[PDB]
Amino acid sequence: MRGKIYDRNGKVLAEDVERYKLVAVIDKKASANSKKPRHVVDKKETAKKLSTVINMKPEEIEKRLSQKKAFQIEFGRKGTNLTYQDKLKIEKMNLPGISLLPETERFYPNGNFASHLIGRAQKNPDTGELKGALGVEKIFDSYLSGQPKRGDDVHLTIDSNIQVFVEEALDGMVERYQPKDLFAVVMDAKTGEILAYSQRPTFNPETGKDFGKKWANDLYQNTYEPGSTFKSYGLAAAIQEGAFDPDKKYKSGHRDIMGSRISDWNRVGWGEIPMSLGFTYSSNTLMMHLQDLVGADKMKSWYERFGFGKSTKGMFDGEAPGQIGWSNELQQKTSSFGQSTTVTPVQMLQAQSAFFNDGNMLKPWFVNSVENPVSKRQFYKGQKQIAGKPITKDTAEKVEKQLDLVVNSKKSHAANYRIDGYEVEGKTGTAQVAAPNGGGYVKGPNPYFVSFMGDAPKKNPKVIVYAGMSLAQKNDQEAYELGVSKAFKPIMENTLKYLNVGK
Ligand SMILES: *C(=O)[C@@H](NC(=O)Cc1ccccc1)[C@@H]1N[C@@H](C(=O)O)C(C)(C)S1
Repeated sequence: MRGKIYDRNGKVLAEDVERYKLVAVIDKKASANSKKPRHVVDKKETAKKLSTVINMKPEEIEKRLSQKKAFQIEFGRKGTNLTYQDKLKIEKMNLPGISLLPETERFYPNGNFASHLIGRAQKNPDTGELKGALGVEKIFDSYLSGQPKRGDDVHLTIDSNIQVFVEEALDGMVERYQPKDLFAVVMDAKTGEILAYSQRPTFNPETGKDFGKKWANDLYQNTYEPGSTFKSYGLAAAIQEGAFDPDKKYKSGHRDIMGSRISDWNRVGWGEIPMSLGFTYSSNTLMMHLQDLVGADKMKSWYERFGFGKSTKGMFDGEAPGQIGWSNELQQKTSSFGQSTTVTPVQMLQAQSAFFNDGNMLKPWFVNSVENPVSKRQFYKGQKQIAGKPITKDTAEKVEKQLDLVVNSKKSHAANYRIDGYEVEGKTGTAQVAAPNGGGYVKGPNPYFVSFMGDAPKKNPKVIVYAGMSLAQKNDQEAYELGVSKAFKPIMENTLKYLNVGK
């Protein structure tokens, strides 16, 4: 009996269950008595009396009850997975030929729910043996797999209440923007526990609908050009190095890099503005400037020290390292605002954690334990671990003040992320998406990966929410303008209420 998969609070995300399959013996070959038949005689009337319990298709049933030289028949999917009452109901009616075989099915109480984390187990029909095909099911299969030995349970950090907030919000963003890719992740700011994680498009582990359309888990196995969320790590390196003074002025506008003209987003700039306002506006010239002040060799190192270009070493299979793009000054200067370099969303959460743990990066984790439920032996137990301390408490407190302004500055271009009654901070991102098949960047009206790396309450946050949407195929203009504010706001507002945060 395959092990359970539980959430933070012992609520069930996957379990084995006893269901029943319907079998009808149609062929008259059980004729040792016409008075005591063991096959289906009146087809019309046998068909009608189980319509009362099954899908109620008396014609489709009577149709299927008519085949060629087959003793037994099944009724595909609507005649598998039937309750223990559905058995006793059909057994009371004493129909001849009709029996119900027991079947052990894998059952996901919440259906489409953390589907790409939890994964799916598939049944060998010959043995009823279940094998994990993706996610926790696949990773921890040997632990979950079971004279009759009962398999070990896997406990996640996922909180079913928060996971719901995330599932509703991403459901809305698909109706509004129908994007090619989309994800949101809630993490405990102070522990690095994944409290909630979802992505679209995804599958239903229960029904199996859409399974194997996308193998890739967004949090761990998919890489992105992060965009301007990645500026927080460059700003931290610059604050530590001395390059960044919020009140010093810099020449905004553009820079000429290996002959190409990389410019601020409004193209003109704002002339000489303070570096604080530079960041608040998301000036690429500020970041290319700070890179010149600090040094190309010193900045590759600073990115490496924030955990980039190498795997977080988490519990997920085939975790992507990504890569720091640093082969020519065009790659380095574009890396400063999160193009060329590829990240995993989990790398970004590891990095971002440093601003709230006095400079200590938290290794993010979702598996809480693997225990036998009889013996109570923990074969594995996860905990808060430090992944690096790339910056000082001071650097961190100052990166925080900039993230506060990005949202709450009177000249903010990101007030769409404010939440009535809770103070929020973070950094926005709009980024070009590499074309799957070489061909530089995806073309179109606004062919962007919009993203936000927020946290609340500000300075001493309970949670970090990192949502990202890639290539909205509808309201693509509103996508560019609002990014992921329509997912961030509800996810964050409901998660703070549920953790009883004041206001
Ligand atoms: C960071 O990713 C920056 N993005 C770019 O410079 C690329 C870009 C994409 C669309 C339009 C113009 C430029 C800055 N990040 C976003 C943001 O802060 O939301 C901006 C569009 C302001 S530029």
